[PDB]
Amino acid sequence: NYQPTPEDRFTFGLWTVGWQGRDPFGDATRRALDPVESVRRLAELGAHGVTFHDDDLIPFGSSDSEREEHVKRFRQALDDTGMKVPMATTNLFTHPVFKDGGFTANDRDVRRYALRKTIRNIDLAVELGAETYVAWGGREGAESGGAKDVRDALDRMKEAFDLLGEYVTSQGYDIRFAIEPKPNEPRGDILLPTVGHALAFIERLERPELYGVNPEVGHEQMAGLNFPHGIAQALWAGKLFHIDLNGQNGIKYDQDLRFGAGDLRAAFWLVDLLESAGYSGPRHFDFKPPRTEDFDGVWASAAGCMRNYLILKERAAAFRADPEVQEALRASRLDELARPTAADGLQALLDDRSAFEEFDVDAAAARGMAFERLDQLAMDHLLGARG
Amino acid sequence: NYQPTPEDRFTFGLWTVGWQGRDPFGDATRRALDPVESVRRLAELGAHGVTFHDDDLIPFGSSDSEREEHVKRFRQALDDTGMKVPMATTNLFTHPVFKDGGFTANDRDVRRYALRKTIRNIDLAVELGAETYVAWGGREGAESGGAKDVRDALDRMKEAFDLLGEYVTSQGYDIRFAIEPKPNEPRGDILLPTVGHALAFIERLERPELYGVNPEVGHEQMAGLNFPHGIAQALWAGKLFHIDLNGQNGIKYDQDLRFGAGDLRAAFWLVDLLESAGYSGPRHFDFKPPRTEDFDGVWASAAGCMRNYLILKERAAAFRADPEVQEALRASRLDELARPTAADGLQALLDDRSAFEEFDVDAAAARGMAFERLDQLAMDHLLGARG
Amino acid sequence: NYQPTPEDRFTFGLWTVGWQGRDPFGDATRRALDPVESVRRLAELGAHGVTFHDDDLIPFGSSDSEREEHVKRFRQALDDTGMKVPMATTNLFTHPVFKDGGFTANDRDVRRYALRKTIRNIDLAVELGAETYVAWGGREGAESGGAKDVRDALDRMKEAFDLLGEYVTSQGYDIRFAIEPKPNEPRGDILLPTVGHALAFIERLERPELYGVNPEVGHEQMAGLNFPHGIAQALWAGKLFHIDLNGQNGIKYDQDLRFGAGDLRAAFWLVDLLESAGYSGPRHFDFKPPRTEDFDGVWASAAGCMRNYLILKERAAAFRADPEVQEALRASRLDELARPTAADGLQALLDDRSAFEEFDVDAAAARGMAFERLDQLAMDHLLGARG
Amino acid sequence: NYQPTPEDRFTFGLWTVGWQGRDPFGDATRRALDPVESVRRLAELGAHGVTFHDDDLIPFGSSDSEREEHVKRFRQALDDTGMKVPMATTNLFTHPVFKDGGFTANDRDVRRYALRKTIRNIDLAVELGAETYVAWGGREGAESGGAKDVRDALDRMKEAFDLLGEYVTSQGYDIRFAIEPKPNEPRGDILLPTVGHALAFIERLERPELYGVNPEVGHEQMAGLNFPHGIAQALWAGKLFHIDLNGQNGIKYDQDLRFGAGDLRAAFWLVDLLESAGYSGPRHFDFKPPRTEDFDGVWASAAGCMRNYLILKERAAAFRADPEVQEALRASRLDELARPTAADGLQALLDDRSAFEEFDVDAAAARGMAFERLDQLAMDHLLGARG
Ligand SMILES: OC[C@H]1O[C@H](O)[C@H](O)[C@@H](O)[C@@H]1O
Ligand SMILES: OC[C@H]1O[C@H](O)[C@H](O)[C@@H](O)[C@@H]1O
Ligand SMILES: OC[C@H]1O[C@H](O)[C@H](O)[C@@H](O)[C@@H]1O
Ligand SMILES: OC[C@H]1O[C@H](O)[C@H](O)[C@@H](O)[C@@H]1O
Ligand SMILES: [Co+2]
Ligand SMILES: [Co+2]
Ligand SMILES: [Co+2]
Ligand SMILES: [Co+2]
Ligand SMILES: [Mg+2]
Ligand SMILES: [Mg+2]
Ligand SMILES: [Mg+2]
Ligand SMILES: [Mg+2]
Repeated sequence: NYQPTPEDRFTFGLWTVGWQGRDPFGDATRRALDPVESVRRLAELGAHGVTFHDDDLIPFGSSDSEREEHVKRFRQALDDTGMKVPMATTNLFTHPVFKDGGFTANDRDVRRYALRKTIRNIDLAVELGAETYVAWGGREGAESGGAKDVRDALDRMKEAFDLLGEYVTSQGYDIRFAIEPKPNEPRGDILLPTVGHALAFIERLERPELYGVNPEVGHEQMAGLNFPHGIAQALWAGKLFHIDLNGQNGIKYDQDLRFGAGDLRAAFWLVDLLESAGYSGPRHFDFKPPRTEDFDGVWASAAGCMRNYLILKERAAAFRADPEVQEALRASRLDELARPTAADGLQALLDDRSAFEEFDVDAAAARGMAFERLDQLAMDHLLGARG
Repeated sequence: NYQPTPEDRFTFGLWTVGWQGRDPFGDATRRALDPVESVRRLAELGAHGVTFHDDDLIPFGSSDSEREEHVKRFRQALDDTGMKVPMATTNLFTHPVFKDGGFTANDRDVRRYALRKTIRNIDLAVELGAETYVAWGGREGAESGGAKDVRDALDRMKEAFDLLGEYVTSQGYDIRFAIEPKPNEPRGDILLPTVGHALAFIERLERPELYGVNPEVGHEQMAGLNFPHGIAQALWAGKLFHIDLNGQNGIKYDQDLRFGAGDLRAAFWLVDLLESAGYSGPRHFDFKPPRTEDFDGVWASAAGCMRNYLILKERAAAFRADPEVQEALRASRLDELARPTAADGLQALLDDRSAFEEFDVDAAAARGMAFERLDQLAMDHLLGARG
Repeated sequence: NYQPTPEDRFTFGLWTVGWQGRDPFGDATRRALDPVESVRRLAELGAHGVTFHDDDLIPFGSSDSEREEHVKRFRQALDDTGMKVPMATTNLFTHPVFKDGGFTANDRDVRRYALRKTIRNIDLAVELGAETYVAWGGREGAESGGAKDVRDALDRMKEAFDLLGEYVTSQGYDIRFAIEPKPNEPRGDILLPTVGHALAFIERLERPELYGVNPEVGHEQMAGLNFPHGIAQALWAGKLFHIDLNGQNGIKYDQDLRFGAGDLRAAFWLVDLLESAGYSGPRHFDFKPPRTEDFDGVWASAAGCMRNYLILKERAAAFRADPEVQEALRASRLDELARPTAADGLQALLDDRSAFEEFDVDAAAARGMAFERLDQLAMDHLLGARG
Repeated sequence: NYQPTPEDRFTFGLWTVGWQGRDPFGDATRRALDPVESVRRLAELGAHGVTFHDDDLIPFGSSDSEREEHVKRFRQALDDTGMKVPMATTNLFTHPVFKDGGFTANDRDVRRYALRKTIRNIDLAVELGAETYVAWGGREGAESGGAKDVRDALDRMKEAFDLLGEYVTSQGYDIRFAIEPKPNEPRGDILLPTVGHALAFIERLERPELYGVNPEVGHEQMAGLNFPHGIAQALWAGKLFHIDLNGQNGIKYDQDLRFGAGDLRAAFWLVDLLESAGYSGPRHFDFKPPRTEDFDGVWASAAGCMRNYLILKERAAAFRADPEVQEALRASRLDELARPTAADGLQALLDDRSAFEEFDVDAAAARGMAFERLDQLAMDHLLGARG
């Protein structure tokens, strides 16, 4: 079973299945993919849609004429398949001009160029139906302490995003921005390194309602953080506009393994959260088929992304629907966590002797939380061993 | 040289020099310190003031009578020395009743107790002259995914902090709150794990102006993050109310080494930022003398904290005052980072052909940033090798 | 199903289920367990045997008289249940005298004491039937660079282990030593931090055949290493004398979660290796029930250790027995890895033009490894989704 | 001051200063360097010598004719400058044929090719005067558990190194091998991931005297290990044949910063060890000038490598020569660490009541180690603040 269909909202970046396998120590192991072929092959696997950087679709430095022919070909393929383009983004990291950043490059003329390059692709993104425009500032940062005044850099970053929002607002576009955090690589430290830092920064923008986050499983895991917890906080703030799904084995370089690889239990708790919170955005895969693979392995790895999501969804639904799990949740007082601590108010709390003067601290301390039995039920459900 | 004086604003927690050296695998190696003796010994070392958890000063479970005698003794010592109490905090982590948290414990009655325990110590803190009240939620979190609904937990955490602000507001107290993040330990994952997550959460509180952060060097380093960058972001947001200074060697358990130990270059860039941003709060040391040490080693380690700050301050001031460093900063275009990207406005940017159509991307890409020469000047200044 | 029986060779340390839950920031949450009660409760869960530190069984500082009464009581419990004692070890880390180490303490008289304390417990271990004597040097190490001359420390460590082997040899005991590595905690860096370092060091001992390793899942994971790979290397060397099973979420403090928690796919590949290599030693659990739990949660967590091993064993056996997996292994050329590279010899290799001069490097480079399809079969088997 | 001269034995890889700055997310920012120009520019900076991969010097796929012209040009440059070639190595990682490894590729014909490619460059290395031949198995490893049988892979790795030693032995070459460990990148996990694992593996080779290690500062730091401790263990074993010097900020991708950047105190303790142990091999820099830099920044970064070594050497010599530091070392009993624990023998130890029965454990436990005062003296010396 576990066959994906378009209703599952699975999307892929052109740059994922199209990764040629060049890494810091090795040349490409696969030939380039025509974006048209990717659209058609992904349609046939059950995907909902594709996403793109400007430079994935239009080779850098293309004339106005060549650009229009690349776009018309791609549009033809989308029209033939019904495939959607829910998200687009800008490549502000590959070309050598961006070696010190785009929006926060020390050189002012690079920052202006970065903004104009971005603005041009927003126009295309909106024409193609994108609802979210992602910004990953992979070159915004430093290898050394004196190279970047971080307060000035944040001024410039706020300036850039404020201008993008003025632009979308002035055009009447119905598109929103999502900032994708990453703690490091390819810069020694990248600005806004986690979901938390990006959420804080959004609250200083002129129009914070236009901006949310695009968290990536493996990126938060490169800081050793709990990805489901961070997604919970982004949901709680109302800012989970988009999400990048993949796998990562711990704190090391950015692996971009297929979703479900890496930390499998984190993947389980992630799917449980997304589904029980009713997240309705794309399930987007930002992953790289390992460079050991040929083109058959590329499509196997892509199918595996969707397969693992669908299996985990099933196990998480079975977990929450199990009356034994519901009983375990009550034994662990998850339901008391949802009750307000003091809806009776501050004065009532202060005058309540049962909350302090007469509180039996030893009796309360003695109560087991019963968390291990609950977690073993979760393990049994994940492994399909409830029998 | 490098003798500290009270004007340097160095402060210490009672629980730092007073750490008896019990760790997860070993019993105490030092006898307990009388808080009065700590105040006097710290005064003689040059400290500005001390800080405390409620339970450092008043043994847990003390009667109203015993509590008043502990406080009067301590007040006597402060009055005799002129030592200040700029910050206080609550112990919501040692007693077994807090094993699932304080403000976000699943059990409602523990959460109510946690709030009443906190409120009582705010009253004492304000009476003693504290300007900042720190909250470190070291038990707020989980070892397993099903144990904590993180959205409900954030509701309860917001509820608790909103009530604390209502309380200080209703009493007319002039005291502000600072949330201290930590990514893990003693819980498997702790809620609000970084400076970023804490900053974001503050923006959802009813009265965000009452709350800032208390970042700790070693805690952000337990997520492998760049501590100066995070402090820069907290300054940029106006939320650096307090700071914990210490050392940490990488991603492992929380070491709480004396300041300057651990990542020495990060300490250098930290001091350079605090001094050039004009941070005027306490330089507070949250550190543990290693349990190898006797009481002479405790006071040597404490003196070393202040000594290393003063040496680094001197090297950072010499760095910024060096005309060769100023020249290097200009060669790296740090001054162009402070110029607005587009103060001419969005329409002018769109109509500027030099920012895109006629932008010579190859010429710009060819410009070296000269960052290594600048960083070697910083190294030479840190090592006192400018000769 | 998945009921453990004594034939499964599951063992537990007295100090695991008996952990009272004192951590660096909190007091005990559970009362102490009588070792007799642990033996009986573990027998009833299906365990094969127990292990112990000297100080778990005999309170430190006991008289010759009290010691004999503690041991006779324990022996009575083993005799009543048929429970075995396959392994024992020394506590050279809790008492303050060991704060700078046991075998590599700077003070010579502590090192002599450490050896005499160890030798006394070897006698007891052998009397009780232990086949392996584990050494975990948790205090051997340093927080600072100048505190320990590491070459001299390794001399002292070799000296200590050489003396232990002379002792067992002179007594004619049939017991072997296993060194348990850990990279850090409670010391800033611990000597012999990984399986690799311990294996190398053994080769410099006078009688290397008496010494192997006791690797712990979570310890190698605290260095971000691949635990199955390290176990493979220890097997390849013939030195896997014992093993500690538990779980760990990444690079942070030592969590000692129940086995199967933490990195679940690593647990799967671990069980697959142990079973396909025919490891016949104890499956020993060195874990801590979280301090959130009461005594019912202690025994639930312990049962969960054995349960997860048995489930993973089943999934790994099904994986290897699947003809589709066998086909996938051949497509990935795992069988060609077992063929010698050049059993024809060096001169034949040098004269073979097909290995260099006429080797079609492009054809070989083009071959996909088909690793993702193989790994998705492994995922399907782990999740019980082969249907 | 701190001017390097050839007597300082500083060496550089052609691939360091010649790094064009292509990273996983960006194209080259610098033009290629002619190896002849590197030799001459490095001679003028004070370098002792250069090192090379085969493919740095001879473009891959060169004819016998083109190869001889590349080598003669390079030889001319060495002869003109007196520059030495103390070490050489093989590129078994860039070409797509090595995507699953060289010596441990699943495909047998790739392994044979890998050996023939290596053997050809040993001949050249010896002709040019190299004393050490380094092997870095950067593609030996896996992204997934089923892809590599690690025991079979270690068989193949031992087979390959045994054949290389037979070859050098049969030719009568006076050259030795050094294995360079790395824990991960570009493979998900690399075989022999640390200095420890490499040392253990050497002891299973047919002729272990021909093999040692080439540890790299940043590589051991990618596992969060203490690099000086690991070097101490390699010295203690007699296996430090070569060393790679650079910098790394923690557990993340391999940064290859200039030496002295990254963990500065670790660099200090490293230089103190190398100099006090009398290491007499090359001080080799395996580093990458950041891709932000132009060619002036390349040579500034290279000079900085040597500069920082010379400054740290001076500070470490001043540290050890300080009578106050000698006094501190005695107070911390570093001199008692060098005394044998029991040169009186096992029977004398067993019969010594002062080592156990009459050992005053409380008196010994009470002794402070005085480590913090010693470490603050080390800090003062590193920072040039002894005044
Ligand atoms: O933002 C779009 C994408 O850009 C790059 O490919 C990044 O590596 C990826 O993290 C991000 O999702
Ligand atoms: O908040 C006050 C202090 O509480 C605890 O001692 C924490 O370990 C420390 O991180 C914090 O600063
Ligand atoms: O060696 C016996 C045991 O000693 C301690 O309890 C260690 O924490 C554990 O790692 C080890 O297995
Ligand atoms: O072995 C020679 C060198 O090969 C590669 O360039 C590696 O990245 C470097 O780590 C190693 O020293
Ligand atoms: Co990624
Ligand atoms: Co801390
Ligand atoms: Co452990
Ligand atoms: Co490197
Ligand atoms: Mg992404
Ligand atoms: Mg703190
Ligand atoms: Mg263990
Ligand atoms: Mg190297």
